Amino acid sequence: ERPTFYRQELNKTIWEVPERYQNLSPVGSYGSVCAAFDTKTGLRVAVKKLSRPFQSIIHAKRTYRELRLLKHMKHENVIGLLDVFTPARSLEEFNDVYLVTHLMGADLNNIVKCQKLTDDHVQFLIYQILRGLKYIHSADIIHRDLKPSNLAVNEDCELKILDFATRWYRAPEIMLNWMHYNQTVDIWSVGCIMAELLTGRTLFPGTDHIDQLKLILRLVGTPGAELLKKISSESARNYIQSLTQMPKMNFANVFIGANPLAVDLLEKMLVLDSDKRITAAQALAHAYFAQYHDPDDEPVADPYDQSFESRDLLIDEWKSLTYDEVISFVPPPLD
Ligand SMILES: Nc1ccc2c(NC3CC3)nc(-c3ccccc3)nc2c1
Ligand SMILES: O=C(Nc1ccccc1)c1cccnc1
Repeated sequence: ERPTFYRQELNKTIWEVPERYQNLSPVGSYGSVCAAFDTKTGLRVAVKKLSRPFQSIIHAKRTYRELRLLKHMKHENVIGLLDVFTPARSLEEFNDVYLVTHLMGADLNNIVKCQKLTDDHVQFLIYQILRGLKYIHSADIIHRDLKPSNLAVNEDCELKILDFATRWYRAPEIMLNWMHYNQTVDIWSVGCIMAELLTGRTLFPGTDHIDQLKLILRLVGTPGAELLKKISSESARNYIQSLTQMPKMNFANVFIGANPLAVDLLEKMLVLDSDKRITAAQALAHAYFAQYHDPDDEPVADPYDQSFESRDLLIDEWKSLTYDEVISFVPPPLD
């Protein structure tokens, strides 16, 4: 039996949500999100209505992707799905997708864009990012877009990773347009984020992709022989070979007065060579997180089937696949 939907118009768009969700109140804008009271759980929630979810092949697949990813995430430091619904009674009329998650208090952009943080605070927030990242990465998922505005924190300092300049946090292999980057592109982002929390300033505020690399190389130094031998694009190789050789900065001179353990972790995160960059699992056991690290409570994820990413299908097939996933959704445990 379907719940009772009620209809209302919120600013620019119509919303049709079960009666269970009350006091919809826009929080901003892929789609738009409202804060709501959820009568069944007693919780404040975020309800996102996807805009034009099935309007092109790209939208339809993206819609499918978002639903698949959210349904999979079950970890304290990663956003999870409370609910997913459509007002449609059948596939034929299936046109709208709404997703429901915990309402989070603020993003990390806010916490930093107002005050500097304590070292104890950065410890706990970086710890939590790494713990969520271990989990995400263990599923062979790469976030790819980690930045302060994608990290939600509530008043208790509890942190969750979500997906809602990017270039400022982006690993240099991606800047250089490498096709074969790994999971540690996210570690690079975590490094830029941590640096920003410790100093109150964007570590690498590039105006564009070239400026961005210039700023990066200025701290980390131009690639040595060992890394240059791994660069398969000639114009890329010859770009970095054509710049003036920059030496590696000592990070203790750069992050002066910061906890030396934090400086050390940063040294291990902000490595040009992605093969030598610390992983999330490794970083968790770094001395800097001594007061939080518990090797028996840093879980990995169930295997995640992303074989769909390589499929080329019709809009109606992505739509049908999305509908299946709506239908089979099992709400998480209440306790
Ligand atoms: N094992 C690795 C480690 C780092 C790499 C990297 N990093 C860029 C210097 C920052 N870039 C590239 C690459 C190859 C072809 C075209 C564009 C980029 N490959 C890398 C392979
Ligand atoms: O974007 C948010 N939640 C959300 C994320 C993905 C799907 C549905 C909802 C959000 C917004 C503001 C506070 N907390 C979560």
